[PDB]
Amino acid sequence: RLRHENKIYKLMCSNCSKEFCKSIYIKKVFSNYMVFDPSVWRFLHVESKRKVSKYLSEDNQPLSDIKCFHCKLDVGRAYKIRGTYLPQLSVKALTFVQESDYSSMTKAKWSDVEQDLFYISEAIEDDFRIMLNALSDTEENIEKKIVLDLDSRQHNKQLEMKRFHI
Amino acid sequence: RLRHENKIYKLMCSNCSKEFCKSIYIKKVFSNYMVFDPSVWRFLHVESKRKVSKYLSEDNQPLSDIKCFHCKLDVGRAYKIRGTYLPQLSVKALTFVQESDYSSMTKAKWSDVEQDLFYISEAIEDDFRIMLNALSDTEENIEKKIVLDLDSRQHNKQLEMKRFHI
RNA sequence: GGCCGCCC
RNA sequence: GGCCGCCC
Ligand SMILES: [Zn+2]
Ligand SMILES: [Zn+2]
Repeated sequence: RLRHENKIYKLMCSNCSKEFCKSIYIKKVFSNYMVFDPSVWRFLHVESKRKVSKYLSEDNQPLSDIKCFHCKLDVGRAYKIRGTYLPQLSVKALTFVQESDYSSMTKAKWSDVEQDLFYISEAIEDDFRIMLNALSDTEENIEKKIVLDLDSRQHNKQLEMKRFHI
Repeated sequence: RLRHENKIYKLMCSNCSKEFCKSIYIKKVFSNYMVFDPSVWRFLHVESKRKVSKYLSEDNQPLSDIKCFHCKLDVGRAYKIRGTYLPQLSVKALTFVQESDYSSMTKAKWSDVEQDLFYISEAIEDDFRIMLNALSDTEENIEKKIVLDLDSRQHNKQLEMKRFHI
């Protein structure tokens, strides 16, 4: 019965307060909450874990580690979904700030964000389209694509070599 | 029916391969797996999150972040249990290495470690005693105690000020 | 922050 | 790596 006003929030690093993106760029992909703002990568450091995920999916590859570019806090993980690299920001690494309300809060779960702060809808085709080529516009961002491509390649090889048993 | 041989393992940083401690120093405290080797702190970087845990316990305080001192990977969290500061290492940040077997493995859960690698028993009084003054022997370690004491102080104040409502 | 269970 | 539930 208690509905929020679905305001716009800034999503900030809870360690150094740098802003990653606005709330309206969060979209879900089957319970995975991802950022579909192509500018977000500028604010993220991408680094290989040098270990393939134990969850081996073709559609939904958990790949490189993502850190705040400023302070290097671990803020989530990059995925490859439907051929597209996407940042998944951890809700516990964020602070949500609303300017007009003069309010700032943390939340323990993304479902708490949806309940208390702002609505989050399912990502659709245009969201994947706008993110597909987001990493080819800055030298820093091109180096990040190299990491992701390498992790994705090893992920695919691990899945192929396990399927060799079957 | 399939029993392991309960060998000694080195617990190493999965990012940089620095050794934190031996397996025989892991002990559990009510499903929390902690390190009771007083030398381990030398290998850990302690940093305030500057945010009190949402789990407010008198007996079991989750406190400062712990990182590998060498490579700064997030490897767990420090707790205060029974008046004692203890490192809790994340099982997913470790690689387990057994020299005589010539073997090295990751595990996804501490219960998998117990099932496949080595037994882990409940911590007892002498374990807390040996850890009580582990942070007063190096300049680096004394600075770590300052962080922990500050986080514990704010934790206690947060719990006291919430209990003010009741 | 942790444990275990289920699911992706 | 994530989701949700329970527990510490
Ligand atoms: Zn930051
Ligand atoms: Zn390390």
